[PDB]
Amino acid sequence: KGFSDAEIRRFIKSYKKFGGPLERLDAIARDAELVDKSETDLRRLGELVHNGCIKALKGPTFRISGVQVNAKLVISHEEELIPLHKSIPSDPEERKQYTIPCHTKAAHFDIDWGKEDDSNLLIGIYEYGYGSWEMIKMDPDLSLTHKILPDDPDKKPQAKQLQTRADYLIKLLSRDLAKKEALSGAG
Amino acid sequence: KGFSDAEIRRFIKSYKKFGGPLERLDAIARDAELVDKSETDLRRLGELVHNGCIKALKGPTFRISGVQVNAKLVISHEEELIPLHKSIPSDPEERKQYTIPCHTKAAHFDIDWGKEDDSNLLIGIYEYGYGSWEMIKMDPDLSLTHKILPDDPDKKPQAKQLQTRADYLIKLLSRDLAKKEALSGAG
Repeated sequence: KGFSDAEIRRFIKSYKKFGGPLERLDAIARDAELVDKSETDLRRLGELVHNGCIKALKGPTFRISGVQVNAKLVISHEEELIPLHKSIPSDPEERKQYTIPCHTKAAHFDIDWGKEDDSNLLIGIYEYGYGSWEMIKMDPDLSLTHKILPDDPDKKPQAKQLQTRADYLIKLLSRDLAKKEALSGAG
Repeated sequence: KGFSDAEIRRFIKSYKKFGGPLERLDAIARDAELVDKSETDLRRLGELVHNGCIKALKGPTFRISGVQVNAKLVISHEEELIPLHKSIPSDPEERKQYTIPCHTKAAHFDIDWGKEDDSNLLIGIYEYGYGSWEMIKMDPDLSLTHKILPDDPDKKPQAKQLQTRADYLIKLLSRDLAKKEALSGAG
């Protein structure tokens, strides 16, 4: 493939940060510093990762050029993101307005952190990938630039607090999806 | 006097930041970058400012070497600080434990800012002078280092918010002192 082993490794690290990654190849390329690559080359590599995991899991490993891919690890990351993929709108206008529909416990960032901040953190994780805290901070529309990752390393929320909060919010989404499925009677 | 006109001017700027300044000559010297000066030289200059204001106000101006001192301006600053001078303990152990005894309205710093933060801001103003926000931030015991003057200029409280808050708290102290004088019947 028209990629180096180092480029394949960056692609796989970024692929693991999203749900439905084959529909997020430009966000993956941006995150993996592969913006220069063609849409056809990105689609080909993404489908090698997607199809490789299916073949290995129908732990198990597979190769992409000289890179060894842990199929269980990719899919464990994808499973953790299922509630986010199912909850956040794919439509951009709708996504901008997304609000978490359930009550959230206090964040304890020693700051004002409310429902809209939780909502924008989840939109940022959808847009930039799980763990892409600097990219979410740099987004000029999510209103987190002057809230997250303070310059002062003793002030919250730093990456640790964002990871804790994000994991809590994604678990809340999982519980909410199950409750809505049970209440509606629609599987 | 054993001081330059530039040194006299720094001394007067720092003198205006305290109540009972003649009892705060070391804090004045620290603030005015005059730490090198002897206690006798500092006392002599301070008494020239104190006695000069009395003579001019028994606007009116007086001279210290080649420096023109506005007596009304010095005394207006000293009057604004009367409630702070009368409320904060002069004893160091007691001062460390000082808590504002009345209810304070919300600060709107978009952070957690409570009674102890207001109290420590007032102790810092007493110790370092009105407007000495960086010195108060640098104090390792007042617990404001990671709260005030954020590195991010869009985050609060910056100097503007500290000035607004301090003026509000000193007015609250003035009202509290008058109420306690009326309630006790002791002038």
